[PDB]
Amino acid sequence: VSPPPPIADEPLTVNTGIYLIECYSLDDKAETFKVNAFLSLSWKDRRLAFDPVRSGVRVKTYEPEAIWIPEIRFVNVENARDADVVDISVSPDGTVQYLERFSARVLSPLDFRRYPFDSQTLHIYLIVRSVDTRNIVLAVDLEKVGKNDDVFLTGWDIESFTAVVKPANFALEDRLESKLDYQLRISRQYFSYIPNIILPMLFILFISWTAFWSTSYEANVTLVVSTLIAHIAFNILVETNLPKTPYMTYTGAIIFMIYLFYFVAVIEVTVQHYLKVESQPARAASITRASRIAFPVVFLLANIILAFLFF
Amino acid sequence: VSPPPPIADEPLTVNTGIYLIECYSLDDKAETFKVNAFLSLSWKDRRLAFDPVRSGVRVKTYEPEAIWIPEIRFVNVENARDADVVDISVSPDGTVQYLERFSARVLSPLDFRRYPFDSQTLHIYLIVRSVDTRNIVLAVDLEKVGKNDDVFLTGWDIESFTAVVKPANFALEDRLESKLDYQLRISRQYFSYIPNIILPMLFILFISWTAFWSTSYEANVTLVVSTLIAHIAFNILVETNLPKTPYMTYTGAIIFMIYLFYFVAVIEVTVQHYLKVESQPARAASITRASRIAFPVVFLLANIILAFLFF
Amino acid sequence: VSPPPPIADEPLTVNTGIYLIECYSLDDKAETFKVNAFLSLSWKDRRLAFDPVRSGVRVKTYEPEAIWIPEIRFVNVENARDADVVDISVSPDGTVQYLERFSARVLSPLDFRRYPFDSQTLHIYLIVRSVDTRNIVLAVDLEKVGKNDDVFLTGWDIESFTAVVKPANFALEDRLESKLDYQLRISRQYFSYIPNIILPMLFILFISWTAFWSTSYEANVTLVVSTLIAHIAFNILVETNLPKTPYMTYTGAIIFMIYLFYFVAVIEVTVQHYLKVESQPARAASITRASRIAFPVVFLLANIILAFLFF
Amino acid sequence: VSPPPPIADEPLTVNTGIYLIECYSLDDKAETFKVNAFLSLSWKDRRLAFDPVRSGVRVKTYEPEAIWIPEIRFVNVENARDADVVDISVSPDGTVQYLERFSARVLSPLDFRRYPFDSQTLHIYLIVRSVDTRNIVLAVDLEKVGKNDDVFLTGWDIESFTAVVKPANFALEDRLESKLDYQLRISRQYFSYIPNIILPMLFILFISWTAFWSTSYEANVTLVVSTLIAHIAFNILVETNLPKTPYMTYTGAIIFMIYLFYFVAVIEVTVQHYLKVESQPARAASITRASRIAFPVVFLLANIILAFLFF
Amino acid sequence: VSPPPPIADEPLTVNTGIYLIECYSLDDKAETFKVNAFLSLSWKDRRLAFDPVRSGVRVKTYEPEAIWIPEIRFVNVENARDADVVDISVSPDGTVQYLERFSARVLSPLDFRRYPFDSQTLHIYLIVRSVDTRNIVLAVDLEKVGKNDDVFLTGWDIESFTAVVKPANFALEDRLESKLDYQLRISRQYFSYIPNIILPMLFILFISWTAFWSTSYEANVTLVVSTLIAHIAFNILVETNLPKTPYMTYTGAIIFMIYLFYFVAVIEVTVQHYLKVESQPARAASITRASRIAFPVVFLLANIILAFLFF
Ligand SMILES: [Cl-]
Ligand SMILES: [Cl-]
Ligand SMILES: [Cl-]
Ligand SMILES: [Cl-]
Ligand SMILES: [Cl-]
Ligand SMILES: [Cl-]
Ligand SMILES: [Cl-]
Ligand SMILES: [Cl-]
Ligand SMILES: [Cl-]
Ligand SMILES: [Cl-]
Ligand SMILES: [Cl-]
Ligand SMILES: [Cl-]
Ligand code: NA
Ligand code: NA
Ligand code: NA
Ligand code: NA
Ligand code: NA
Ligand code: NA
Repeated sequence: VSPPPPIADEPLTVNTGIYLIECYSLDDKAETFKVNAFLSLSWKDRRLAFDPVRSGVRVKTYEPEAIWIPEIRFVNVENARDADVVDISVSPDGTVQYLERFSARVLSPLDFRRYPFDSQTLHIYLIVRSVDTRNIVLAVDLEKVGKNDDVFLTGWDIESFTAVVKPANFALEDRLESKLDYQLRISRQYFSYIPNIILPMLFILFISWTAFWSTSYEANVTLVVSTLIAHIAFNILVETNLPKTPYMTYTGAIIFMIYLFYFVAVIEVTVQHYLKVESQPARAASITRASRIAFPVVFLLANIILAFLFF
Repeated sequence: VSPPPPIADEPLTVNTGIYLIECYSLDDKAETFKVNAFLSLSWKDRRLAFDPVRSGVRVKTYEPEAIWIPEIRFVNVENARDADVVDISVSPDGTVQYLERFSARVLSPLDFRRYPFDSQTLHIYLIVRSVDTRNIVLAVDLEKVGKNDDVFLTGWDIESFTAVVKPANFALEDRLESKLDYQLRISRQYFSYIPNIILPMLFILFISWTAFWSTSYEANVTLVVSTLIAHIAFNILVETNLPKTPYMTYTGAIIFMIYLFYFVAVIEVTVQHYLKVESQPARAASITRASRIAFPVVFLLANIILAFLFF
Repeated sequence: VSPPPPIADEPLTVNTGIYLIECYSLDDKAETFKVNAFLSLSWKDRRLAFDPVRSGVRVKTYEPEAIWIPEIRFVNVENARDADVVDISVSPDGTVQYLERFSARVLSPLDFRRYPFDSQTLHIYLIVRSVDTRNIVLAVDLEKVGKNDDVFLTGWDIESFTAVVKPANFALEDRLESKLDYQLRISRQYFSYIPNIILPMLFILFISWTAFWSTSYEANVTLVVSTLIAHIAFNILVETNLPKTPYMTYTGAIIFMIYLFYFVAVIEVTVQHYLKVESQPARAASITRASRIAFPVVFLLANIILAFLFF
Repeated sequence: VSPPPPIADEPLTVNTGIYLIECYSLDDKAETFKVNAFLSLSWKDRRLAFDPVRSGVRVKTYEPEAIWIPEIRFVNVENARDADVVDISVSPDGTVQYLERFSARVLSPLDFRRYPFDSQTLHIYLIVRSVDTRNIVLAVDLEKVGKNDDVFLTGWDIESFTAVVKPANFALEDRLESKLDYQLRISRQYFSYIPNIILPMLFILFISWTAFWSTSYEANVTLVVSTLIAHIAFNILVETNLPKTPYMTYTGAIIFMIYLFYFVAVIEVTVQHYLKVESQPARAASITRASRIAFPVVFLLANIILAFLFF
Repeated sequence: VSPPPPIADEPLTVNTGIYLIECYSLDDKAETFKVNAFLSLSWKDRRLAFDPVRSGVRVKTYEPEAIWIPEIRFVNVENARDADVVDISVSPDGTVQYLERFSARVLSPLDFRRYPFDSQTLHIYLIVRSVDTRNIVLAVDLEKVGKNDDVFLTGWDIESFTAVVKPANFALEDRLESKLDYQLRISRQYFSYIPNIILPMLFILFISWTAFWSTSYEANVTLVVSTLIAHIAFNILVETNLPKTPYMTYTGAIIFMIYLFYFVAVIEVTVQHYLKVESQPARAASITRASRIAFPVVFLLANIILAFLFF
């Protein structure tokens, strides 16, 4: 089977549509998400034309192997989509109406800069490579683009699923390629991060600052070192569920900055002890009294600066 | 092969029924489960009708390719079901009795609000898309709905497997779609959580309260900080086997609330030391004596409040 | 191809045999194991009978598609077995001798009550569904049931692989089903648990009891709290390689009971300090001297009670 | 297609050869390794013989379906090999030269007794089951057995890949089976274990022995208990990357023996304190001075004994 | 179908060209990476030549089964590539232009010596085995070798994708094999390692050196031992995301060397205490004052030496 011949010199327009049934496994480390959807294609193949008076049927149904079907592929998939043809219907004029249900792992880079208060635009790129005989161009039938009301992506809010109607027509290996951009806009549900990571991490930091109301070096060492170990645990936990970024993230900056506060607290606790041993507790008392105000103030200002830079 | 023609203008009723053989791999983080079951379908095709006295046989067996079979799909599956046709039998009047054995990974959302004292209603949605020639409607043959007595879902109790007999008939991309809801009711076996997470978590908390019976700041710092670290370990262990929810869970609220008790214990231990150093042990003695009663009382009341809000 | 017709009204007996080649991946958490074996089937089909004198051959080899083969399935498998037909041979009377090599992931519940000193009976259930024309019954050819001498299941001892010769004949979806039980008896190699989990866990417990020969509350707090944290690590390690059981296990009971010993040691250490501070060291000395005998005695008796209840 | 008929009563010799292209994924816990190799088979089929003078051609190429090919299988594979036929060539005498490229996950038991200073002999067992018409025997064509110079098994040194030329001919289910043993000799690259596990583990042990140069019970308790916790971490790390063995391993013995040194150090530290409190520091000084020599000496001797028993 | 016959005795040149669409999953531990690309092949088959005047067409499209296609395989792949033929086009002279889209898991070794400041040269080896009729040689059509501008390998910078134009022609099992080397040059994005592993690791080390400004053995023991435990955590974290190398890596050497600094700090802290107890604080003061300068100086010099040896 060869492609449909042109009436004049026009390219073959293949109208497309993606209808998402399910959205799952959005992997941050992998920068991949899974989709189970309907792919609908429509083109005119005048060779399939029939008279329903003779045929006895107003619409003809064909098996995929029986007729010519345009080779529509996905650009950013891991492996070739698992597809199952739902229906192929030809009307008397030769207008084929193809429908398949597919599942694919999609590659969509994520921007972790504002994590976990980030939003993402996922992409599903449809492509068609033109044949020798005639050029194939993609189109969007907006009536056949959508998503199920029950589509739930765990820990994410699905904002919109739209298509960039104008295809990206370009040359590749001396043949015309027509690309289409299906954009799924999502925003992260940041709720859980607050009682599970943020607040537990701030509590262990404030516990370390209780060493500013203690004269016991032994207990202060314990307070600041133990809480530093708990912060290393939170740092590990956070970085394990995230890919290695060549840029600084919001959570990354905060986690890092907090290490400096622990370092300076160790220095303060050390300075205080050296002075007490040197029989200068009045000077040690001045530094400790200052730290009590300085540490929360500098922490609060630094966080205002960071939130301002990122958001 | 085309669909069976209507006698008048009525839609084609496809009677259905799922019989679960196996239920396994209920992944909480993924909100998926694996099922191995029998799918039974039945419809009338008058073109397949025959006289039993003339044909000598009462039943005719066909290969799937030989006759028309309705395209029944599952809405909430990761990938298309692995199916194997068991039998296709035609009665004299033309009633086809189809049976297949399938295995599928089902996507069904879970409500972790009352975890690990939660119950779930898992869903298996059957769907059929109408053809251009005639509309297809789904039905439930209750005689062919069920589950094996040996069906065991590890760490869960299977209550019931029923079907919502009235299908959800709706339009989708200008064609009628008939949906059916098969509901598997399960309830979590909470036993193991008590000696593995709950009681160890409460013991470490009560160990921290022994600092209210000690005047040694160094030892108190150790008691409260060490037990806090052990609580962080349990918090991590619990949150790793659960998805990030946009709502507060029961275990989530308790775990969080316990961090406040540790924070206040550090404050108390600090307050007591500041007073002893300031040569005010009588006032420190009053606060420590109060804490001894206050901490268990407030803990007990807070838990009553939480259990009331969540149950 | 239809099933063999009966001479009278007798059911068709399909003689079966499983010969295990490999046994691997026994997953405790999943309650599954993988098997690679030979499945041998034998039935009489008189339509396939021949005269060896005229034919010149004492046997006839057929391709699976050429003749009727009974649809034998496994009940407790994740997905349908990966099978490859080794040979199909017909004798002059029409006795077909089928042989295939398969691999399957078998779902089989485990009893962790006596873990890690437990024994298990793994199951492989063979099933056949009767056709409308005639009923099919399963049989066991004991000469064709066995296992390779080199079959090794990592961390387990394979005791026996036998078959329950009498099939479970029952109705399912208005058709007779004949089930067969192949039982693989295995017993866990408990050796490794002793130097890796048991003895380390007892050593850390005995280290906590050295606080009964110390008057230093600070050091005692450290001894009992640190060893408690190491016990939490051993509890987590053990529970991670085991499924959540609705019953108490032997290792589970011991691990749990040990938390009580840590709790009481903290209480003792606290009591001793309160008395020393209250200028009552003679009373503290009495309690500490008692604990030195009480703790090992109660530990030894509790363990005797537990071992008795579980074995 | 039937097997080649015998000239007399001799069995059919199928000459074999495995040429390793890639060796990867040697899983210690699973006792499996993945291979990607060439399988070459050669046998004489007189029915395929021809004249090269009249046929003009020296060799005839056939598709696998066109001629009879012996069913060669692997004994110790997880699932049946992924094979792709490279070439089938027939010489004028009728000698068939088959070549396929395969990939398989091989099950081969490992001996962890001398780990991580262990060597292994991996096995690839080739097998052929005789047909009713004639018996099939395997052979090794040493000219067609080898490995690529670039074959790299991560963290292992590949010593040799040879074949045990004499097949294991035996009866199985009343038919002759001919087995061949392909042995891949490898030895573990132990380098990394020294700076990552061994030396860190010895350093933490020597840190615990600095308590023999301290009179501070509080500090000694900290030294011995903290280092014990770090040893538990290393024990967990090591045992997680190894299967549960019914025998004692070299690393297993050392790790275990080290727990005894920690236990005895706690006892010494406790004994020293009890004496100092009892106003007997001279006796405590004698024991502490003895321990300083005893602990390294007994450690050094115990290790000599262990290395002797294991090597 | 047989290969194209030679005009003289020349080998058949198959021009090749890989165009990368996607690069993902670079696993360091596994030394693998996944690729999704276009494979283009071109060869002259005179049997397929035609006159464009008589035929009425300038290009003839064929199905893969219709004509002879050279068996091109990848050397370093886990399993055989997942391929889908895009187009096969024949010009009047008989020049075939083949195009397929494939996906493969490629096994390419990595050099961790300079990790995480390392660069790698990934390899894709194309191979062809000569047939008995004629020899096949590979070539590179540089016009058809490239990569998409959007090709992103997470945590890596893609420098270039080129091909070694001269094939590696060699004998294998008495047949000519022609190998081609496609080299993908990448360099690691080291940014994230600095705030996540390097700086936290240096901070904990500097915290341990505050024991040189303290006379409290108890607090010093705590400072040096706790920070040592945090270093063990960072060593474990680093080594888990890396394979076991038979050579020393840059990060490996630093991590190891740091253990020596902790060991010597314990020795210093111990020496200081022994002297203070022996009523020699003046000598202890000299050693502690020396350590304050020695430790940072030796650390800085050792690091200069290491960076020099590795870069
Ligand atoms: Cl398509
Ligand atoms: Cl695709
Ligand atoms: Cl169907
Ligand atoms: Cl489906
Ligand atoms: Cl079968
Ligand atoms: Cl099956
Ligand atoms: Cl084969
Ligand atoms: Cl195989
Ligand atoms: Cl190809
Ligand atoms: Cl390939
Ligand atoms: Cl050569
Ligand atoms: Cl050649
Ligand atoms: Na087609
Ligand atoms: Na059909
Ligand atoms: Na059949
Ligand atoms: Na064949
Ligand atoms: Na071909
Ligand atoms: Na301490």
